[PDB]
Amino acid sequence: STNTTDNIDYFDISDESNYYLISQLRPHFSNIYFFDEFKRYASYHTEIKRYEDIHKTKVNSLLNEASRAIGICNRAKNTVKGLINILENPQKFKTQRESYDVKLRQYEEKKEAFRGCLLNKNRKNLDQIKKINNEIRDLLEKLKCSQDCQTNVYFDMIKIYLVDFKKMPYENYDTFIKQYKNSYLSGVDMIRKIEKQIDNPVTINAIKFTQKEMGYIIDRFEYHLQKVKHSIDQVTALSDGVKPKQVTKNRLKEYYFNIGNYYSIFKFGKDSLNMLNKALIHKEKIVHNLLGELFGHLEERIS
Ligand SMILES: [K+]
Ligand SMILES: [K+]
Ligand SMILES: [K+]
Ligand SMILES: [K+]
Repeated sequence: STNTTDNIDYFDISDESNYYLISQLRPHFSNIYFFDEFKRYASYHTEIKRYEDIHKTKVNSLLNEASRAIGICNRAKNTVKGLINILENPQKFKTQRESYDVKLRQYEEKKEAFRGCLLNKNRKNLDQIKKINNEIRDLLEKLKCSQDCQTNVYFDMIKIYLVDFKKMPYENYDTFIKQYKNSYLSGVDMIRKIEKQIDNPVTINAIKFTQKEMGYIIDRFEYHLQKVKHSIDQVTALSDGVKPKQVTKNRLKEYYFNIGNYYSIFKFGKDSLNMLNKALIHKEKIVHNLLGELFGHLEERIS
């Protein structure tokens, strides 16, 4: 419907140490994608078969626990959405009595409560990530090799990842966000200019409100776009670099964690970009509609 945010999946939050980024989209942590990748690596190594058990019982548990945790925050999610829907939509704002300043304050408070819930309910889950990571490191010690560990699985995965990465329309996301930022800045500059001449506080405030959310969503989009590009570029550099047939076991652990990290961040970023792209287009529609309404009331050309 008109000028209404229907989905607020774009909010995210990281822990205080900034090691972990929590997304509202499954699997919620990029690390779960890394655990899913290591399932693949593990299948090439007879010695580390126990990972099949760890994945089934610990990784899938953690994913469900994350989903459960996120689900607990649904009432807080709805509360923020209700406030957004009032603030972005003058007609809706006009059906209640509080001042715009008061509703803004409420929104700020509930938004932080909601984001805080996404983190607080996932704290034990974050601890489980570190434990599984360490379990994987310990497990790789079981590899028969010591000084001469084969790198074929590593390089096989890199070849598969290069093909997978080509499926991402990177250039399109880049072109989109550049055009979008240009339009966004123009809209902010427009409001700075016309608000001097136009007396329509609720509509101007609604536009500013939506523009502040757009700035946040753009920031989130650029964060993931950069992460995706880094993964593509770095894994490409590995495929173009030296190709040792054999390395130490500790080195092979680092190899697997390195490409598993790049691949999981890539997948997590792909998920988020798709969602954020939709989010941005829909916010921009609201700004278009409200700017159109602002100008529609003018009886003469504004200079
Ligand atoms: K559960
Ligand atoms: K008023
Ligand atoms: K474990
Ligand atoms: K390669």
